[PDB]
This record gives sequence, structure tokens and C-alpha cells, in this order.
Amino acid sequence: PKVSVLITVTGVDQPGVTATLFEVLSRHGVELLNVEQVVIRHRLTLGVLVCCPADVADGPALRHDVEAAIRKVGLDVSIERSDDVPIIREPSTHTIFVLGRPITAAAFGAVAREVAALGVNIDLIRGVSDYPVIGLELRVSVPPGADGALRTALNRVSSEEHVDVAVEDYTLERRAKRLIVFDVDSTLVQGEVIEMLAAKAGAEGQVAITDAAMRGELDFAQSLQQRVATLAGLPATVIDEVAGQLELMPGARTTLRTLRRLGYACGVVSGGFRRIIEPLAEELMLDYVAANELEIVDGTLTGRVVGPIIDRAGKATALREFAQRAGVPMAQTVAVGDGANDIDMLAAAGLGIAFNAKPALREVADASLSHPYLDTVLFLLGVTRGEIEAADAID
Amino acid sequence: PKVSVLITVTGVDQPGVTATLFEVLSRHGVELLNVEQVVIRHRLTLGVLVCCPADVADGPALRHDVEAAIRKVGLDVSIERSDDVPIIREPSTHTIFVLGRPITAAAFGAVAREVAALGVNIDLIRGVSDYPVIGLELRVSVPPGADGALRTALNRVSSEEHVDVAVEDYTLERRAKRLIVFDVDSTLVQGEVIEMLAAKAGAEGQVAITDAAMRGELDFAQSLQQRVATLAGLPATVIDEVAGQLELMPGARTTLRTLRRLGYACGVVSGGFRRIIEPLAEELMLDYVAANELEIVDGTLTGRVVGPIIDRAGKATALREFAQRAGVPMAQTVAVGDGANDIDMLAAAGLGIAFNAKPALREVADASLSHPYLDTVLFLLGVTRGEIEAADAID
Ligand SMILES: [Mg+2]
Ligand SMILES: [Mg+2]
Repeated sequence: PKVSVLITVTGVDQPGVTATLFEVLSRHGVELLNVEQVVIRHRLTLGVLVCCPADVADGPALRHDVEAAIRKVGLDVSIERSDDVPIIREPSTHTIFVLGRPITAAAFGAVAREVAALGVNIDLIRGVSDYPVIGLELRVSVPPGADGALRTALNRVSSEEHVDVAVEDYTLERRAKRLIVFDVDSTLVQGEVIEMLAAKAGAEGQVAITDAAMRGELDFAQSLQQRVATLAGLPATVIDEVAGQLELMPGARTTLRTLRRLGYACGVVSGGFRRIIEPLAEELMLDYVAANELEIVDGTLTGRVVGPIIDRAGKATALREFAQRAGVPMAQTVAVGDGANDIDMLAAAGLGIAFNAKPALREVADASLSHPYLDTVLFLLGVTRGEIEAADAID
Repeated sequence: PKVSVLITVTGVDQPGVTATLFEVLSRHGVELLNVEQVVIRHRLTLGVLVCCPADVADGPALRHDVEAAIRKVGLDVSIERSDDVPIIREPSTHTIFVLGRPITAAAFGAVAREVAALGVNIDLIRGVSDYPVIGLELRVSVPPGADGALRTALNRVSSEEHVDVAVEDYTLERRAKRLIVFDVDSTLVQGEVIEMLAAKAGAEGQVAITDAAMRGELDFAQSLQQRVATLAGLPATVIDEVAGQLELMPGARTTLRTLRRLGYACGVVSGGFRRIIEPLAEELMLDYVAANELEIVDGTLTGRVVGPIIDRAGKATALREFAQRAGVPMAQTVAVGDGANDIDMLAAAGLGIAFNAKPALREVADASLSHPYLDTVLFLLGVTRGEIEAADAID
């Protein structure tokens, strides 16, 4: 070992190619510095960086042995002196997830154009899902300070091309997320509990205000007071009744189950009501619940809540509390929500994900998901559909 | 979208290729099912699986547009009907780490041969380190039930070719390790504390027994009693003295620092002495310590330990305890040790790693490391050197 030689094998994949090459190289004084190999749609690329004697690399024997062995079976090979060549590639700085149903060629084309415009190099592309949504990952190297400009460009691409596009730090630290909190209403659970409760009072219509609150049109606490007031006079029995009518968001069970496989701490933070949520959190085996509480007198709702009120600032406060108890730094926390009520929590989390969200949240969130499948969150956390299905089939 | 078309682009990498292709495809009714792209040593492979109208795919317009655009800039492209082709590749079942200094071509060749012999497919190869040791990862798909035969074949390759070879489950669950324990003596710390203590009594020679114990020649407790007895009469001052003479294993700080980035719980389990280890565990900010305790009377060592004795079974018991307190399933635990004293602990852990170990441990351990760098443990945990250096340069 004294001088560096690069060997690159390409062509139609065949069994035994890898073994054959290193067996040939063993007849020469070769030590390995780096090997990279992949097969994509039956196309092989095998790049081998070696050190060998100056004696060996400055002779045609190494070349003839390698070229004869590789060409005979029908692949191409190149061999060249190195010495100035990088031994091992740098890690990517960021990763980009593109989700759609469909993902048009125009959409992906726009992503690639914006990326190229900002001097961002594409290091790798791969599929992460074929169901319930098409999912594609690009690992990239962003020029320093440009990731702000990148997220903006891709958010514009996202709205224009009807796909979800999320840019994430791909560093060792910032991608070992370990704690997640979900908003309940219209995130973990379908629809709005308070609307289901108001329907029992014949007030579903008025409780308008929920859409007003979630878009950020008014103060959460005052909207909460007006809405819960519509429940005044209802028997407390309604609580259990509504609890039993709750449907999980499509993909919710898969989401939680997979997060448990990964060792996540899981919790919920809601402006809804503890008596309806605790029943479900115990079933879903969650680690943390923060919620509001209905006032009850003589087995009847009074139409008020018992303070403290979990408001916008309160949701972030609960996240902080949870993370502190669990020993997880905020940078390694994830929060998932849909309403303006969730703005502070998502902003506080390491990764704030807007799920089918009002515009107010979509605009401050780290990432947005627009398809009615909560398990698309998993793709943003570095999981592939194949990995989910593999682990699920083993139980 | 009605019929499936595969487009494969190969050749010398050039800027703009990716964007160009999808821009061309956008002129046709193309929706994306899967994209895979990599560039290895300036060789591009871009495989694009699409759905488009039967109208479009059964006409030469799509072909001419793609072929003209790609060939003009000097790359190759193929286009073919699919319909029976896999949309997205299956996850790998296992991963194999090859570490060496050097890794000869003969060594890697032997790994590839054993792999091919057992019908194992190589899905991907990449470098994970160039320092302090050459590190290569192969992600593979092992035929069901054959991974036992594989580890045996590669352990033989390992001893014969002078490289470390470790085979690991590559499932979602079994690779989210979250807790690690280190043996102290000759693992986290250089040399043997009890030998350093015995040297103060002029008994370093006799305390023979330590090498006897670590190879499994005799019962740990009785070897411990004979060895600690040689300390009878030493002033307790010696404890602090030896504590201050301890040198961390090369790479230990990097190892712990990186495990903290990943959110690991970290601990030590030792047959050594708490008064010497607790001082160091607090400094290294560890989460758990189990150790033995020297008996002291009138500020003098008596030559006995205060029960309970952490023996072979005891080390596993401590690991279980730690994991239970931390909420980590045993399958997601890692244990690192060098002696026969560590056999039960390594066997209990999800991943048992023998570090520069006596043969007795090397033969039952899930993986063995033979280079005097503790941070090679990180490579076995899915970390690359580039990732370590990136995170370290950001602080
Ligand atoms: Mg909500
Ligand atoms: Mg030891």
C-alpha cells in the first residue's frame, strides 16, 4: 500500500460480480479504503477505492486482470489513479420528503428545479412509500445559510403542485427524535369532540365558533367559554356517550404502534376534555395527557370549564413539561396539530408538523401534511412503508 | 395514468439531469410511482417508475422526447413497459459491518463469497469510516432461517482474515437501540484497576489471577476474594490515588458524547469498586453504576469486599435492573465487555459486543471488536465517522 487506485464497475447486474472483483484484486497487493455499491432497476454501480503498491499500480497487470475479469461477463470497468480523490463522501446536510397522491412529474420537476436553483446538490433519491400515499425522499447537501431560502421555495412548490414537501435537518442529533405529542381533535381523532357534545344539545351549528377558533379568528379561551357554555344543562352521561362515538384518524393506530417500536414517548395535548380523552389515552397506552376539564354539578354540565385553561401558550407549556419529565431535549421533540390553537406548541417542538391544517398553522409549521392519513407522519420521521409492514408482519 | 413505464438513466453524472428528465416527463401525462437515484464516483443511476396514459406509453412521442433529451447531453437512457415490476424495493433483513486496519481485498472477498454461498443478496454497500479504522457496511437480504449459518461463516472469515465482521438485524425495532452499558476495566478504562491497586501493595504480579478470571479459568467471586485480599493493609488513600491515574480507552469520550447525542441511556456495570468508579461516572455524566465495594476499617482496606458481589450472573441482573428503570426493553439494550465475567450480561443484552476480548466472551458475543478504539462501537450502532465529525464541529 502506497498509491491510491479507483476501480469503477457499471452495467447490467449479475450474480457474483462483487466477489469476482475482490478475488481479482486479492492477487494484487490491494487494501480497501472505500466501497460503494448499489443496484437500481438491475443497473449495477460498484465503486472501489484502494491502496496498493506503487509497484503494482504502475503496471498493466492489475489493469489487465480486472478488465479481463469484468468485461468477460459483460460489464464495464474503469481504473484510474487517485491520490487527490475523497476517500469517503460527506454526510448529507438535509433531507426532503415529497408526498403526493399523485406526485406528478411536473411536481417533482419543480422540486428539483428549486433545489438546483439554490446550489443544493442531490446526494440520493429513494422511495419511502407506495401506500397510502406516494412518498419520495431526497437527501441533499445545502449550501450554508441557504436552508431558509430552500424551505420557502419548496413551500411555494408544495401549494402550487399539490404535494407535501418537508425539509429537515439530517444531522445525527436532530434526527434522533424521541418524543411526540398529538393534538386530539381533527388530528388523532376524526372531527371535533366539542361539536359532538354540542350536537347533543342541538347546538352543533353555533359551536361556527370552532372553525373560527381553529383558523385563529379569535382568542382560544373566550371561544372555548362560548362553546362550552352551549353544553349547560346536559347530563354528564353525554361524556361517555361521545367518548364511545370517537373514531381514530385513518392510520392513527399504525402511527402509535410504530412509534412504540421506535421507543418514542407518546402523549396528547388538547383544549378538549380529560374525561373523554383519558379513556382513550389509556387504551392507546399513551404516556402523557394534558386537557381541559368540564365543570359538573349534581351530575350535570354547568357549561363552564375548571381552570387552568389549556390555551395556545398552555399547549407549549404542556409540551415543555412532558419533555422535561421524560428527559428529552426540545430539539428532539415532535408535535402534530391542525389548528391555530397549536401554533405555540408546534413552534416549541423540534419538529412541528401541521396535519391537514388551517392556513394559520400551515404557515409557521416546520412541515405540512395534506393527506387524510396520520401515518404519513411516520414518513417524516424517517420510516418507510416497507419497514412498517416488515415489523408488523413479525408482530 | 393507466399503464406503467420504467425509465432508467445511466452514465457520467452532470448537473441538471434530474430536473431535465422530469421536465420532459411533464409534457406527457406522467405520475410518479418510485424514484431512485445515486451518484457513485461520478457515475449516475436514475431509475424512474411512472404511470401514464395507455395513449401515451403506446406511442413513440414519450420515447423520442426522453431519448433525445438524455442522449443529447451524453448519458444513456432505457424505457420499457412494466406492469409486473416491483414498485418499491423490500427493506434489507440484515446489515453486516466489516472493520479492519487494513481490510484486504482478500478479506472483503471472503465476506462476499460466504454471503453468496448462503444465497444472501447484497442490497447496498457503503463506507462508514476511514478513521480510526476502515469501516464498510453491507445491507443484505438473508434467506429465512439462514442468519445463523451466516454469522458462523463470517466469524470464521473474521478470524482468518483479521477483520471484525458483525451481522445485525436491520428491522425497525431491533435497530432503535436506546440503552448501553460498559464494563469498566479494559473496556471503558485502560488496564485493570485491581492491578493498579495491587501494584501499591507490591502484589501486581500475583493479582495472574485477573488474567485467569477474565479468560474464564475460575469462578469470579473466589478470584475476586483472592485478589482483593492482596490489598489488606493498604491505606484507603490509595483509592483516590488510583482513581486519578485512570486513563480512558482511546475513543471513549467520543463514544459517550455521541451516544448522548442519540439519546442513549448510558451506564457501567463492574466487578471493580464503586469508590473508584462513581468519581468517574459523575464526570462522564453516566445514568447508572453497579459495582463492588471495598471493606474499610479505621481508614484501611481489610482485603474484603462488602456484599453483594457483582459476579457473572450479577452483571446481567444489573443490566436488567437498569433497563427496567429506564423503560427500555432488553432487545433494545447494548452491552460492551471484554472478559468471561461479562458473558451473562452480553447474552442478556439485545446486542452483546465483545471489545478486545478473551476467547470465552468472543465466542458467545453477538459481535466482536479487535481494534483498540472504543468508538468502533459507534459504527456497530449505525453511526458513520462523517456523522460524528459533522455533529462535533457544530458543538
Ligand atoms: Mg385540533
Ligand atoms: Mg473488563
